[PDB]
Amino acid sequence: AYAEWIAVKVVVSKSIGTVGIRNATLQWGKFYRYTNKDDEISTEEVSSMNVQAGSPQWIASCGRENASSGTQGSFDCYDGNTKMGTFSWDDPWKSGATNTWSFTPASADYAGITSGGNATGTDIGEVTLTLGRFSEN
Repeated sequence: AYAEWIAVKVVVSKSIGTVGIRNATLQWGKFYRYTNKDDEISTEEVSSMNVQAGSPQWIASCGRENASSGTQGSFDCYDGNTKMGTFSWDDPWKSGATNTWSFTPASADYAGITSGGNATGTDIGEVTLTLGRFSEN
């Protein structure tokens, strides 16, 4: 249902400048143009986004309308040709089931720190993903 949704705000550090969103996939649900759940967009459109430092953009997904199912999927973040990592989520419809999400970095050269999100209830809601380039201290 539309009650199951996530919207990921992609924040790119000047340590990277531009992040390519690629390889988006869904096991359940659809992508949409935040904030209008009726405005469905293709996986290819999501997988063509370039996010610039200073101007965050949103990747949003919800369950299919009136269905007893939610949204589950992922997308990859790239710094040019170099994979930074993968953001994944699982927002089930079933009442009482835990909602989950994570960024998994490809290496210690990049980090994706998340803030926000509901582990319980219908929707994950808005989550911020802050991406940067890092070196060991």
